[PDB]
Amino acid sequence: MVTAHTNHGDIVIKTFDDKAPETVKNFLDYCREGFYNNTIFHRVINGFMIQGGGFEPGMKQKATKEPIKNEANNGLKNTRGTLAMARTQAPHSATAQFFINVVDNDFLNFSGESLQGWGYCVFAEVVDGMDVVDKIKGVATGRSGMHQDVPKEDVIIESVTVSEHHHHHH
Repeated sequence: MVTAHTNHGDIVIKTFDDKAPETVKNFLDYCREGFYNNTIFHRVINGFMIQGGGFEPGMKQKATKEPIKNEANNGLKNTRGTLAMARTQAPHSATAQFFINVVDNDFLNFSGESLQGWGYCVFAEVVDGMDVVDKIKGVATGRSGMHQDVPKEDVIIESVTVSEHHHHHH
């Protein structure tokens, strides 16, 4: 279980270890190293998704490790409350940036291995704190650097904690 502790409250997340094993391992290594600590939701689009995991306040892009394989062909869908990996044009280019779907975004789902078919790999889902996600998705945005849709007031991920203990999210 992973918890993103934001300045607006906690987002509790369950990982799909069996269906996105290398994607989950990559994410939880970033979490454990403190990489998402003092980072922001830098791209917030109401009725679509909220995206973070790459930038400190003031839009300083954090250095990342080498990218991972795209595990999007795993049967998992970009439904409301899922987490998926952000990437650039090449399929195997995801590093640390991720996003929370705030509606079903079927057009993000794998449909094939052409550049245009690959889609975005789902690897986890919010199990508590969708109220916190719905607060974030509605905030005022503007341009910062080359980035569109950056909240005017920083939405800060203060820390992320990982637990492997028994839990009641069944």
